[PDB]
Amino acid sequence: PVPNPTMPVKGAGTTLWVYKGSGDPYANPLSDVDWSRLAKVKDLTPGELTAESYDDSYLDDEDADWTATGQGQKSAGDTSFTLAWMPGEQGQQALLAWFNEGDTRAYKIRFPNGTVDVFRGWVSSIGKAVTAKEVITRTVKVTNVGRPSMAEDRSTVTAATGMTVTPASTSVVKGQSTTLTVAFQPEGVTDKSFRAVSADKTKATVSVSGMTITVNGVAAGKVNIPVVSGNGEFAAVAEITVTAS
Amino acid sequence: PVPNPTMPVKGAGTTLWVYKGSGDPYANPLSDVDWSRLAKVKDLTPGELTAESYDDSYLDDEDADWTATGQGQKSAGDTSFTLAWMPGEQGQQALLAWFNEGDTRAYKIRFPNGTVDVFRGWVSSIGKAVTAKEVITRTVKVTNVGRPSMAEDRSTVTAATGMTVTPASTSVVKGQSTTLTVAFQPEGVTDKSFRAVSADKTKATVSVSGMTITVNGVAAGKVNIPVVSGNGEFAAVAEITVTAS
Amino acid sequence: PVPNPTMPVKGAGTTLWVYKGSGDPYANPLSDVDWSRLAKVKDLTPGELTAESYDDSYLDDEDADWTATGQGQKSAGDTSFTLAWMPGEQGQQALLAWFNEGDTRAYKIRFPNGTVDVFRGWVSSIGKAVTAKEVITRTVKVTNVGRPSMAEDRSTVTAATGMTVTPASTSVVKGQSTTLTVAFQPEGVTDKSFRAVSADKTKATVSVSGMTITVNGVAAGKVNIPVVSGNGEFAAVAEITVTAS
Amino acid sequence: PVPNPTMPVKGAGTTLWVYKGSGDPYANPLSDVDWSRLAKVKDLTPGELTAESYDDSYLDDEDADWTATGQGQKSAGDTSFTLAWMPGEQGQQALLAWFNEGDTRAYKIRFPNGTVDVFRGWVSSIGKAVTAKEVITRTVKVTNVGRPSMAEDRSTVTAATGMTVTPASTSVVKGQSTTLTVAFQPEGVTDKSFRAVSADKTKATVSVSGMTITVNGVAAGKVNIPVVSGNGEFAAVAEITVTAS
Repeated sequence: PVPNPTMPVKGAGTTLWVYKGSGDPYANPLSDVDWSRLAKVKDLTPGELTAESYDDSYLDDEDADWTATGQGQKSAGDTSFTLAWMPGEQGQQALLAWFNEGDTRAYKIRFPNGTVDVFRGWVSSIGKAVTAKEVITRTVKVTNVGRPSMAEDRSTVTAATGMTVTPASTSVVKGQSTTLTVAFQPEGVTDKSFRAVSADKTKATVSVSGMTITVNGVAAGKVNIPVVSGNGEFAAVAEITVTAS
Repeated sequence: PVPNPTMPVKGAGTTLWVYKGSGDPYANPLSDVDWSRLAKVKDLTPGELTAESYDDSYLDDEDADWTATGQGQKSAGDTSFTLAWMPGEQGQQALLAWFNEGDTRAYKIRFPNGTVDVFRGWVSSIGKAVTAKEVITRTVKVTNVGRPSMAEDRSTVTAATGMTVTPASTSVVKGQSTTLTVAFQPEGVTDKSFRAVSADKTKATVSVSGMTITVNGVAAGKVNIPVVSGNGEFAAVAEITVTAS
Repeated sequence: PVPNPTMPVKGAGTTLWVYKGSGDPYANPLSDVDWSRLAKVKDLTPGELTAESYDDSYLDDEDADWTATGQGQKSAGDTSFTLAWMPGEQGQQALLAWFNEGDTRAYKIRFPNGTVDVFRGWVSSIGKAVTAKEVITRTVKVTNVGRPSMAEDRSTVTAATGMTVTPASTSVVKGQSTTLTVAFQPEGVTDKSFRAVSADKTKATVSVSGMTITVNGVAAGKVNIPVVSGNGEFAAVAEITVTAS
Repeated sequence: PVPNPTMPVKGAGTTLWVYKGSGDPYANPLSDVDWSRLAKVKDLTPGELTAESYDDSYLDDEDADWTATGQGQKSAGDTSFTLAWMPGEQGQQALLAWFNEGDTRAYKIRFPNGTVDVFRGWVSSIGKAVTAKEVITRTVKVTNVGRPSMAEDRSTVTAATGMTVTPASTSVVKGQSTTLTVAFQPEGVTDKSFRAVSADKTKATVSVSGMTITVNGVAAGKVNIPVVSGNGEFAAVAEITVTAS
């Protein structure tokens, strides 16, 4: 359905583009103008950002019982991919020219949830595999240089206005489960962490799964189930009257 | 049944949290206040404690038939985990900011038996795996610094049996304050952290000072004031009916 | 982000300048007016300040078992650096003019912590390295004359107004550590030396690491931990009540 | 935590100090009164004691097949250390002033086993190292003059077991003086240096005369008067409640 960057997503629909223009690729990566697509992608391994360790040990330190280090220089890794070998396609000739020239160019990866990842690098490997029963493939590797523009850099924090639990009042029979739904206003809230707790464990118990609250009526009576947001700025109280079987 | 640290337990329900507070993380790891959860964990490999060898041999030793060594410097290793890639959540944005900054921060692992493990470290790797028929995953590695705080350090501690708020029901006149007292059973509870929150801020407001809760009746009516312990295992709900002047 | 001349700094961002003017170079080394930069520095080794030994021995001294000497004439050393070879730049042309004329000129080394070192000298060596797979480099050596202007010469001492330890009161459980932070008022205090001691070592022990104080509650009870500044003009007393497990 | 000089100790925790007082550095090296620490020591190399050769042969000896010699003049060598470059610290400014002046001053090395070595010398070299990925270091070399004071010279000494201040609690009226007595256990302690300091100067002031402490109640209230030994291994806290006239 509608892409949502706050929910888990499957890889199908991921695309790869290379920048051709003379502007800033980092300014607005969401526009496809001056970008060329590399179609027929079979495998994609994005670059891995790593860092080295720096020693922070001194002789006059009280004790060397445990090691102490800090973050050093950072790297953007290497990005690898595979494509259907089509020498007549313009994008593949452009990639070959990129490899031959040796300059640093910008490439972006587009995900089915509406976000993009932008990297800059130079081509370091070109390969090919030939098999009688399979389609000939082209393997490409790009060494990245500098700090990339990850998708999290384009994410906007949104504050909440209120929290609602539905339904507010419900009766549960012993040995049965009831479903409670908690919602945040508006629909664009970034922080949706919350804790559902039971005042009386014997009278009722609560289990949290996603946005659904399950209540078990172990003992009959009236039990209050408070719900408090993770930030703790809002609160919701749900009253359940457990009915004996 | 009841979580028992003296009998074997299975891994389901292991959670991971990162510290956002300014106090001592090691002081009260059992309280969930000032901690943020990294939801949707797929794989988790804790850091391994390892110590180096130190040679303890001399030329004048009479018995050189066998080797003699001793324990040297101790290390905490690296902790790795995998999450579902959700760039729109605050947790992963905070993780990316933590990696970019390069500082050393504290995190904790909560086990299904009621114990916690606390580490201090810095992020050293960020990765991504993309495939057609599986959820895109984010792989994170953290290098630990210093002395960790394992569960065995907190083995002699007294758990709580219940939490009570007194008085339960009270009426407050507009422009006046009411005092509420929260107590833990038994008197030897070590973790007494709690959070008092208001369902309706306009109807009433709450201020926390020590073990006393102050309620101001800004607007007349019936307002529910839930109280949840810092660990979040108990809950107390106090109902106050504000009376107009 | 933190131009602090009182804390350790890595070397990246260090720059080299040569004076081109008629005014006094030592008077205002913080201004870049009338200074020309030498870009693309690859390696830098500053001058080493040394001294000579003068024999203070006499025939009539009773104690001649041990040698006695004194300080003699002092030298400024030699400064050697390497740049990227670009004969078209004006700075490299001025360097060759400086070598050919044989004049004694002033040069500055600017460090990433906001401090500068100014020297005066004459060029003694000009070299080059040619490699097929490496960029051609220019090697320069300057012999310094006279007393230089070190960064410590421009440092201004600032007195303190008060010392605070935070938090003042804390309770520690046996087998756990507590962090204490000591601060000086104002933020520009030059002398931040302090000794923090324990009145009762069995009841508690203290370890000093940087500005953080670690307290171990070996024995339960009330223990006073006095901290005295290195100058001894201020004093801070921290009381910790150790709680048995 | 094992200060035993009869068995081997690792080198972690060695500290460097410089004398500032006008007394005798060799009289009580254990006390840290009038000494300043040089923190952030990356590497240390103490001076080496060496002796020259003196020819004792003659023409009339019946045996001349083998050479015969004797011990000549003695030298204390050169002590070389490396610190982190922090020009804002008062210690490095004082070190630079020491190098510039040419005076011969005393310095101390303290080992983790509880022993001290005292040398007298003058600075002979000042160096610097600049690297992009490494902290800037300051290299110092000192040439020693005269006879040093090794730890083996102080192999006969009485360690202190405890320090007591009597009386612990006292009330002083404004405009009156109170006498406090400090004692060391046992009666044969060799190092009896101590520092008595006031947390609040306005509330009370302290003067040190011999083993008697005089307290003046300038302002009424409760004031803590910590007392710390010169070595700093013991601490005593005396609380005085000043009563208004």
